[PDB]
Amino acid sequence: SLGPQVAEGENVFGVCHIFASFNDTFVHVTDLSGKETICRVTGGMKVKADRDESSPYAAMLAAQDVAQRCKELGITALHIKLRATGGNRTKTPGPGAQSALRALARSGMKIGRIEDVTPIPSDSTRRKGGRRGRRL
RNA sequence: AGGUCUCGUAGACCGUGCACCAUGAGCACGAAUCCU
Repeated sequence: SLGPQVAEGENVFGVCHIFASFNDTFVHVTDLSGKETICRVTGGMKVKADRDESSPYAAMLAAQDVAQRCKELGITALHIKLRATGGNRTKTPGPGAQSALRALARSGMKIGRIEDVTPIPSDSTRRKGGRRGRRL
């Protein structure tokens, strides 16, 4: 797992798909094409209590672990690909995206272009729930 | 030739629902104008 390239002149790029719902966050790193992956730790991996799996703490620890693994293998520059749960459920990102991005930037890498790739439907099927909604 | 262009720095709109939560015996109440 070594590479005889230059390090001072330029940097090696990858992309990171940050998928964040209201109950779990994902920090997934692939190559530029996206077929081949590098590392993934989810927000339920760090905390052992499944209540706050979408906490900023678990997203911060997962982003720090992903950045440590990427520095171990040799990825320095990274393109952010932000995604919520999408569909017809909601479009607001979950409560770990900003914390994971700040932890990933503070770890000592380089950030390129931030992109929102949440699936926006053009009038898809019926949303889950009744006509009166979830009354609680 | 001068080597920090000028006048003060709300520069908080981080976010979302929120465990279980029922009932109450009736007797005890009367409606008003003017001075020697």
